[PDB]
Amino acid sequence: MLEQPYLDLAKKVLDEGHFKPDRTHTGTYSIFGHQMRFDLSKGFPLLTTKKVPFGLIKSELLWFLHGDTNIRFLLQHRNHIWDEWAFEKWVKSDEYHGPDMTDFGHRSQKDPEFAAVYHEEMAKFDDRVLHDDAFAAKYGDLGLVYGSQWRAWHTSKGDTIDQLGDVIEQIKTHPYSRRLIVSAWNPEDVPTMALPPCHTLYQFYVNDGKLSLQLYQRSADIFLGVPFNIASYALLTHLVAHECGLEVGEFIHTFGDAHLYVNHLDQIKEQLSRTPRPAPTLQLNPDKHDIFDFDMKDIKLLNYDPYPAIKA
Amino acid sequence: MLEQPYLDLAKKVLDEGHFKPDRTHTGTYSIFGHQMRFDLSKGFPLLTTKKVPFGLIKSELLWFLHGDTNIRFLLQHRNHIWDEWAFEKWVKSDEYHGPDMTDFGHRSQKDPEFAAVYHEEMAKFDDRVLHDDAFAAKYGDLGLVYGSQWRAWHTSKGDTIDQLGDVIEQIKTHPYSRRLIVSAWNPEDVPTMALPPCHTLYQFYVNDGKLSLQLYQRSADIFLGVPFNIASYALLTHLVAHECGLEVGEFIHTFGDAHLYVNHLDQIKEQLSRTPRPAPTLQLNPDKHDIFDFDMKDIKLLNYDPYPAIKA
Ligand SMILES: Cc1cccc2c1C(=O)N(c1ccc(C(=N)N)cc1)C2=O
Ligand SMILES: Cc1cccc2c1C(=O)N(c1ccc(C(=N)N)cc1)C2=O
Ligand SMILES: O=c1ccn([C@H]2C[C@H](O)[C@@H](COP(=O)(O)O)O2)c(=O)[nH]1
Ligand SMILES: O=c1ccn([C@H]2C[C@H](O)[C@@H](COP(=O)(O)O)O2)c(=O)[nH]1
Repeated sequence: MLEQPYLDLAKKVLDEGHFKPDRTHTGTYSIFGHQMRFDLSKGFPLLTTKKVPFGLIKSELLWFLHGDTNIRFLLQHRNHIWDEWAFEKWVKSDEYHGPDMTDFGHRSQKDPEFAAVYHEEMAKFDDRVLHDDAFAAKYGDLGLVYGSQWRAWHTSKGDTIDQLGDVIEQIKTHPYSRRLIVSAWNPEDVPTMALPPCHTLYQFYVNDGKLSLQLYQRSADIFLGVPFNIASYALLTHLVAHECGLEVGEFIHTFGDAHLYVNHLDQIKEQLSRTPRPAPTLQLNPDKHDIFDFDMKDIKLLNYDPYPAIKA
Repeated sequence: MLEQPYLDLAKKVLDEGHFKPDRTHTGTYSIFGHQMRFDLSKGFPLLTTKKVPFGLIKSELLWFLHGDTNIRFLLQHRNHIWDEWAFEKWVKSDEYHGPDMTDFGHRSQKDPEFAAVYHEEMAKFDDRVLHDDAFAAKYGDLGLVYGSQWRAWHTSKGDTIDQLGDVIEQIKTHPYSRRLIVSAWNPEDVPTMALPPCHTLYQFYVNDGKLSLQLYQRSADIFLGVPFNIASYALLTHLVAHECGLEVGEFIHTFGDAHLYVNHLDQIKEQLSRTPRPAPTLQLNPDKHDIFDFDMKDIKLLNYDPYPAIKA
């Protein structure tokens, strides 16, 4: 079925993965250079073998598509998936007068006492980002995240460049261009920045009135990250095609390193006993074609029939 | 055999390629997202089914590895493969007082009279680049080519960054890094530059004391370009491993578009009747480990047994 390459990736890393000691107190099993392919005409590749929250994917992608890098927009859509790096910055500042949150991630699972403390300081941060404009400006803005790299790339000469916007124009006038490329990898930023982008680069291609995209992803958390990643980029492919008036082709997901953490193994093993169901179908607003101006309600997911989420 | 993925790529584009009208007066057949893999422990993947000049690959790569962008170095190694873009610039200048060379490529095959004229103006250019320092400076320098992108990336702040040099240091101290990335794709340059780089990005990976590299190549001329490309990047993988004291792993060549020109079909078809022979073996200077300082004689290719070149 449509999602089978995900399951085959997971099982390959499980049976043939190379073990490597990890930055964060674990190990990983990984393979290098694996590719998955998804024929978008066959359905939307949101995994049926584990519930994946399509709401969060949708609002995060709209966020990128706005060139937005401020978490306030995500909070306004009840999306907390970028909160941590924003919190991670405010906590390391002068203004922060509360309890110490050094290595707050590590201590959250281990001590159920500190967890409820951080739950509350992160509640304080969020509400304040939502209502305090000056605060949103200082701490809500992540600076160098996908929205800036895709839509406002900073040039040596003080200027800024909308790569994806330029590429979409190129798809419409030069569909057979071999240069329909959006990169998120800036050699000037990457030595110091918070996270050198995992979704390093993507490329479009058109044949027979159908739009394909290839993503090159240097590093992938197969269990937690990849299911979101597959969905965002497939969504992005549909959105770009919709705007250019084309049909959908393939999404080709190419990896550098793709890995499982030594502590996530039972979860993925249990997921592999599950049997893919028919894929859902995506529907887009027939009246809107500028995706830089799309809203949540312009995107509908039909007939999604997933197995339970796995909390792991 | 080792080179089989090349032959399978060629045959796939031949039997399943999508036809597209081309910028230059032809068409192409292409596929999107294809990958080849080469296990470098099994031999050096210089094609045996068609002679590929390893001398030119070697000197071009040494050129990149010096951070050099001036053609004089290539000329001094009797390598003419970058001449044309250099010529293409000098011909479009004030100083050029000779016969008109507009669309000199097109007219070279068609008129055997104009061909010998250009053969001589290009002989004039070369010798002058070799001996005239001021001229070499103005016309011999291509500016934004792989040596600059790999070793002298220009930063917004007027500075310059040795990405590959930094990455090699990272391989030695952090071999399990998921960020061993060298990009050649600069969104600021790409709208205006001569050729937006075809070898867009590469990534290293280490397991079990072996070094692998993945190349993402946005666009590939299967017949003429890819055989050189496979060899340069495999060579580069051996050179980096040698410097870091590691063994060689895989070279994984991932494509965006990979294509055949509608006029190169008979050539590739004839090549497909040929049967791969055992691969050659590469030998490197056991006394040199700084590849930024390697010379032609530091690299030896053993037991290369190729079928004839194909002039096509
Ligand atoms: C599943 C998911 C979904 C949306 C956004 C993100 C993720 C995710 O895993 N990261 C993320 C990125 C980087 C790092 C990291 N610095 N090691 C960790 C997590 C995200 O930003
Ligand atoms: C086989 C080969 C070997 C070395 C260097 C080059 C090639 C090649 O094909 N090009 C090259 C690059 C760009 C273009 C182009 N502008 N459409 C044409 C040829 C090179 O620079
Ligand atoms: O979209 C994403 C973003 C991140 N990750 C995971 C992969 C890595 O485990 C981690 C990044 O760590 P480094 O590779 O940068 O070290 O985040 C994903 O799977 N998908
Ligand atoms: O190392 C290289 C460099 C170039 N090409 C070919 C592929 C394309 O036919 C052409 C570049 O043209 P565009 O894709 O930029 O349009 O050069 C290669 O095969 N290998």
